[PDB]
This record gives sequence, C-alpha cells and structure tokens, in this order.
Amino acid sequence: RVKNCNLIVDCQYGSTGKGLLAGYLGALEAPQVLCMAPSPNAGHTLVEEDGTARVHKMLPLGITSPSLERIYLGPGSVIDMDRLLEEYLALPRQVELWVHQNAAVVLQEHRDEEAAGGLAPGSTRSGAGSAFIAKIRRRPGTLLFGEAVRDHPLHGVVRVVDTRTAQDMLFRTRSIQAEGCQGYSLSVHHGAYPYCTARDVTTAQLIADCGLPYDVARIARVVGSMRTYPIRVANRPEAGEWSGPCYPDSVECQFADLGLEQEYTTVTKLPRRIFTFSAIQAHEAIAQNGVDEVFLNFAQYPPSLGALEDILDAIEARAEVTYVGFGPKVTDVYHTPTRAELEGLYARYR
Amino acid sequence: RVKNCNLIVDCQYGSTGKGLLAGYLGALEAPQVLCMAPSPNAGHTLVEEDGTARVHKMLPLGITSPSLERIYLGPGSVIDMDRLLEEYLALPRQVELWVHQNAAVVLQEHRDEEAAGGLAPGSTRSGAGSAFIAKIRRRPGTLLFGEAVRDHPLHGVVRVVDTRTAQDMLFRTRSIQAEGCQGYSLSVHHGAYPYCTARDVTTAQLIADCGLPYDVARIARVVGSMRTYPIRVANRPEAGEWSGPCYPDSVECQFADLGLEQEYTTVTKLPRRIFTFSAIQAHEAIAQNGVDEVFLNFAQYPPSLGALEDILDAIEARAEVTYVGFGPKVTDVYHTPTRAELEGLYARYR
Ligand SMILES: Nc1ncnc2c1ncn2[C@H]1C[C@H](O)[C@@H](COP(=O)(O)OP(=O)(O)OP(=O)(O)O)O1
Ligand SMILES: Nc1ncnc2c1ncn2[C@H]1C[C@H](O)[C@@H](COP(=O)(O)OP(=O)(O)OP(=O)(O)O)O1
Ligand SMILES: Nc1nc2c(ncn2[C@H]2C[C@H](O)[C@@H](COP(=O)(O)O)O2)c(=O)[nH]1
Ligand SMILES: Nc1nc2c(ncn2[C@H]2C[C@H](O)[C@@H](COP(=O)(O)O)O2)c(=O)[nH]1
Repeated sequence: RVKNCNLIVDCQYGSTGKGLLAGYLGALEAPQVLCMAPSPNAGHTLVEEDGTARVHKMLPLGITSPSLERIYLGPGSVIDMDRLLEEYLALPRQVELWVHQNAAVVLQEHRDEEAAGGLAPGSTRSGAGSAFIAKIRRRPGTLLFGEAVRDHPLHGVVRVVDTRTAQDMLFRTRSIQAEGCQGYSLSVHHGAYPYCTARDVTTAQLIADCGLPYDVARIARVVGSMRTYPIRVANRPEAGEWSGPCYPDSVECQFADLGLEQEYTTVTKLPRRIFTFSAIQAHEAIAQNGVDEVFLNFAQYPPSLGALEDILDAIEARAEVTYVGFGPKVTDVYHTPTRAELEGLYARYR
Repeated sequence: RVKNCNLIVDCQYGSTGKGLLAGYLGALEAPQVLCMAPSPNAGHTLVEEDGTARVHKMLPLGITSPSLERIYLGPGSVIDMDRLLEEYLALPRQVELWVHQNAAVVLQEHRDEEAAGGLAPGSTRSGAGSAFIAKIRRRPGTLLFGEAVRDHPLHGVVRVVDTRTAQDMLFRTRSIQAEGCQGYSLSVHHGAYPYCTARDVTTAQLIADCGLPYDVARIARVVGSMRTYPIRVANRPEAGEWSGPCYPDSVECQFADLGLEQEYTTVTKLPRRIFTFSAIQAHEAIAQNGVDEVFLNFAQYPPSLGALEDILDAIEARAEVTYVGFGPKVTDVYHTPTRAELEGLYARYR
C-alpha cells in the first residue's frame, strides 16, 4: 500500500528553511500522514502568502497537504505537552494526532536545569537535552509520554499508540512525509563536539526516531535542505559560550557583507552567525544521508549570480538541486529552474 | 564499489546467538569490513570447533572472514578502552582497527554509578548508560574517544577517524558486515519501558550508530536473529528488580520444562528467565527492521519436532527462515534446510 515516502533532512547547522520546504512538499506531494520526532530546540516557520507566519516546535508543517489525515509523532520525540496542545488547537484543519507512548516529555525542571548554563556551548537551553537524558536514564518513576499525558489536557486530543499500532497505520498509508529537525552538522555523532545537539541528525536517525519501518525507509526519497550561507546560533559571551566552528572551506562573514540587516534571535536578541557555503559539508551530508534531491534555499543571498551558480555547481557534482528558494513563502520555491530561468529569478528577487 | 552489506539485528531481548551468526556469516560471505557500535552490556560468544569460546564485548565476531581487512567501530559506540585493547590484542589475525572520534568512552565512574543500583530494573550495570549519557549531556571537559584514547595504550593500535574518512573507506569496500547488539525489544523506543536499554535497537539505529551512509543501507540485506525461547536477564530480587515482561502470546517457563539445566549468569550467578516463542514479537521486529532473512537459533530446544515446526511456520508467514542453529558452533548452523532435513537435524541434536 505505501507508494511514496519523502524524508526531509537538514544538511548544515539547522535554519535551512525546513518549515518552508515542508509546506512546499506538503502541497506538491499531498501526503496523507506527516511523521516527525520533534524536540523543542527551535521554531520552524511557514510564512503564508499574506505574510502571516506559523511557527511550530512540536508539529510538522506539511499541513498544507490537501490530503492530510494524520500526524504521527514518533518514539524519538521530545515533547513539550503545553506547546504541542497550543500548536494543535491552532491548526487550520481537523486531523488526527497520534503520539508514541515512549516519546520523552519536557518538564519545567528540565528547562530549569539547562537555564543554569554550563552545558553545550550555544545551547538553546530548551530543556530538550535534560528531558531526553531522563528518558535514557530509566530512573524509577520517570514517565514517558504515554503515562505523562494522562494528567494533561492534551490527552483529550491525542491517540497514544504503540509500535504495533503505528506499523499497521503506516503500512496502510499511500504517501508519507517525515520532517527532520536540527541539522546534520549538529549531530552528536558527525558534528564538532561539543558544539552539537543531543542526538544524531541523519536520515537513519530520523527513520529510527519516527519509528518508520525499514521497508518503508527503503523506498523513501531523501530531500536535503541547505542554505547558500550556513548559519549557527548566536554566541553567549557573558556565559563564555562560543557556538562553534564552520567547515574549513567556509569562512565566517557578516550579514552586512551581503547587504542584509543583522539577524537576531527571537527572544534573547543575540546576533546569529553566518558563514560562506561549504562544498565539503554539502558533499559529506549528501553522502551520509543518501540525499536524492537538494533544496537550495536563500538563493537571493549571494552578491552575484555567479556566486549563486558556483554554489549550484558544487552541489550538482553530487546531487540534483531540485528545489530553489528565493524567499520564505511556498510561492518563492521553484522546481528545477533552468540556468536561464535562474538568472531571471535572481534578478527579480534582488 | 559496494556490492554487499549484511546487517545483523536481534529480534527479541538479546542472547539470540549473534556471536554465532556473525561468525557464520563472516565465513559464508567473507566481508572485508566489519562495522559495529558496541556497548559493554554483555559478551557475545563464538564457540570454536574444538569447544574454545571467544567472548567479545567491544569487537565484532565476523573475524572468521578470510577476507577481513578492517574493523570500524562507529560513532554510536560506547567503548571500554581497556576491554577493547584486550580483545584486539587477542585477535587471531592482523587487521586494521578504526574507531570514530565521537564514540563514547566508559570510565570507572560510570561503572560505579550504575553499581549503586536504582536505575533500569535488571540493568547489566556495565556503566554503558552513564557513559552514553555523559556524551549526550555535553558538559564542558567531557572527552569522547578521539581525545580520551590519546592518554591510553589503545592509541597505538587504533586509527581515530572522522566521518569523511569513514565514508571514503566504506564506499570503497566490496562487502560490509554490520553487527547489531542488544535486542529489538530492549529498544528504549519499542520496548516495555523501563525494562529496556538506553537506545533504540533497530536496523535504523544500527545504521545511524555505525555511521553507515544511507546509500549503502539502501542495498543492505537485514538478517534477524531470534531464539525458539526468548530469554531475559536475571531478576535481582535483593535490589527489588524484576527484569521485565514478555509478549502476551509468550508465557514464562523453566529450563527444566525443556529438560535443560538452569542457565546462570556469568558473574552474579543468577538464573536467566526464559519464555515461549512470541509470533507477535517476531512479526513486529521483522516489520520494524525490514528483516529479509531470519536466523532461528536454539532449534534443539523445543520438546517436539512439531513444536519447532510451529515456530517455523509462524516466522515464515512473514520472512524466510534462512539459517537454523542447533548448537553453538558455526558447523551447527544449517542453510535453508528442507522439512525432511530438519527432521533429521532435530533428531540428531536431541
Ligand atoms: N529563502 C528565504 N529567504 C528569507 N527568509 C527565509 C527563506 N526561507 C525561510 N526563511 C526564514 C523563515 C524563518 O524565519 C527562518 C528560518 O526558517 P525555519 O523554517 O524556522 O528553519 P528550520 O526549521 O530549517 O530550522 P530551525 O531549527 O532554526 O527553526 O528563515
Ligand atoms: N544453538 C545454540 N545452542 C546452544 N548454545 C548456543 C547456541 N547458539 C549460541 N549459544 C550460546 C553461546 C553463548 O554462550 C550464549 C549466548 O550467545 P551470545 O552470542 O553471547 O548472544 P548474543 O551476542 O546474541 O547476545 P548477548 O548480548 O546476551 O551476549 O548461547
Ligand atoms: N538551528 C537550530 N540549532 C539547533 C537546534 N537544536 C540544537 N541546535 C544547536 C544550537 C547549539 O549550537 C547546539 C546545541 O543546542 P541544544 O541541543 O539545544 O543544547 O545545537 C535546532 O532545532 N535548530
Ligand atoms: N542480553 C542482553 N541484554 C541486554 C543488553 N544490554 C542491555 N540488556 C538488557 C538488560 C536489562 O533487561 C535492560 C537494561 O540493561 P542496561 O542497558 O545494561 O541498563 O536491557 C545486551 O547487550 N544483551
């Protein structure tokens, strides 16, 4: 019964625009089921045609799919139940929300622990690491989602499921979209430790955390997202935290070098760090993840068309650049543009 | 260049005989590279024709391969450097040992922490959970393998590698064998929490922790190992620990019910727990892992040939039983026996 499965994986340090990619593919491929293993580290963003933004930390953004029936948050999820309930109630259309019983739960004590600092440099301090560690530690009395939610208003809108139930549902689903979060180079396996997150960030880890059965993974297509200028989170110098290195064929630059205003963080108001494109990073992530199609986003950032074409050429040595993003809306993503069309798009978006 | 990749995954609670399976497939398929992401929870066993046992906690057991060139311990490894050095020096033939720089390391403090009890019921108390959590927590000063080994005699016999180096090596390898450890139903995602280990135990997690590139995983064959009678570790009643449930279509039994002597644990001398076969568990693990070939081991345990054939019939509803084990040696494993041949083997091994 399964005919299509798209896996969306971030090939840099996050913030490549996976909320946009998810919305775009949701409309293009019309999946019936969205899978995700969210953690509350950052909010992914879908900007509507009218300029309104929907920001999701706990739910996928393929909700543009006209065929959407169900969202399944897998056992590798790390769930803020308050935030999940809030995002669910705000959804535009009614859909079933299934959550695996063994997902971790984020409690205030986990946020409190990370708020004291002294852990990963540049940590979002979302509590995600502490919450996940509590699941992994298996101390008596630790409750995973299946038990923790019974105490919480969220229980009235979720179906708690085990893997037998999830398997049956997924094998009966025609088109599946699974949305990764974070970034390949934040992988605790493949990143520059300790400038990284608490888990691996690969196609394989996404399959594991979403609980996708391996025969479905075998037919899946992998869409890798990357920016023209990779970005890391801000430093926290008062806490003595530098948020980490770039690849050796990247150099750190300033937003002003692109004629852009500095990008600050949502709450703390700290300047994000930007770097030039790394072909080594792109090729390494493409190979690790088995990327079949690349989404190259922020194609309007390079200061010349030649600079954009050099990035395209680097990627295309290893994978097709199937989707090109010139802005934050679904209507700003273009499917396999010719080089001639690319010229017109670049000029128009600058 | 990659032509063959076999992934060995345990479909029950461990102790299905993956050391035997690895030795058998190593000789059958002659891989050039063995991949593993070991943790020190238990020792896997290869019994030689003469009755000698080799017990590995840190190294694969496909070392029967006449074409073996290299062992690669992936970034998801959790490494006791003393034990790894000891096992490496005892290997029969010279091979290259590569270890990913981001593997976790087990220190005495991790063993000490788990030795105090009060964590997962039935824990092996190997320190594996604490050591892995230290990697995940990213506290300043925590050293992963790449830095921790420089202080240790092991550094003289290992090549520390990153993912770019591992990728290049793996893509140039004709035949790869990756050996899972632990058991599907010990998965922190798919198991009965907290009667489980610290990570997922699936094909997907194995790919992630071994650092196998996804395009290699795509061509891989999955060999799932299972026993006629699933087994859990012993209870620890003095510590108030029960080691956990079986599936609902299994019932706990006694070794005496099979005419066998009680199986005790290597050090603590505690009785292992045995249960009848669960078809639900088998089918669930086959589906989650995408198992293509099943190794059914301990085929000499069922008290009648009909009881063995019922187990075979249950498995074969979903996957071929390709290998059948009637004893602990490579010469006790039989490839796709006919039912008539099975009759003679069962009679002879009883
Ligand atoms: N091509 C684009 N041009 C300008 N802004 C864009 C473009 N694509 C996306 N954006 C905006 C939307 C968000 O405000 C921001 C980051 O996108 P977002 O979807 O939140 O990233 P993400 O989900 O990949 O990673 P993160 O984990 O950092 O949230 O960039
Ligand atoms: N068919 C068999 N009959 C009898 N003994 C066997 C058979 N196959 C293997 N053994 C023995 C070898 C070991 O002493 C024991 C468990 O095997 P072993 O390779 O250590 O398990 P394993 O690696 O799958 O799991 P564990 O994590 O418990 O070590 O069973
Ligand atoms: N852009 C982005 N960065 C993340 C995300 N999760 C973690 N990071 C980065 C921020 C830090 O550089 C590093 C560690 O953060 P944390 O996992 O929150 O402790 O990983 C995410 O979802 N998006
Ligand atoms: N047979 C076996 N059991 C294991 C292994 N690792 C963990 N377990 C089981 C023992 C307990 O029931 C449970 C938790 O143990 P631990 O991960 O050591 O805290 O998982 C392994 O490698 N082999």
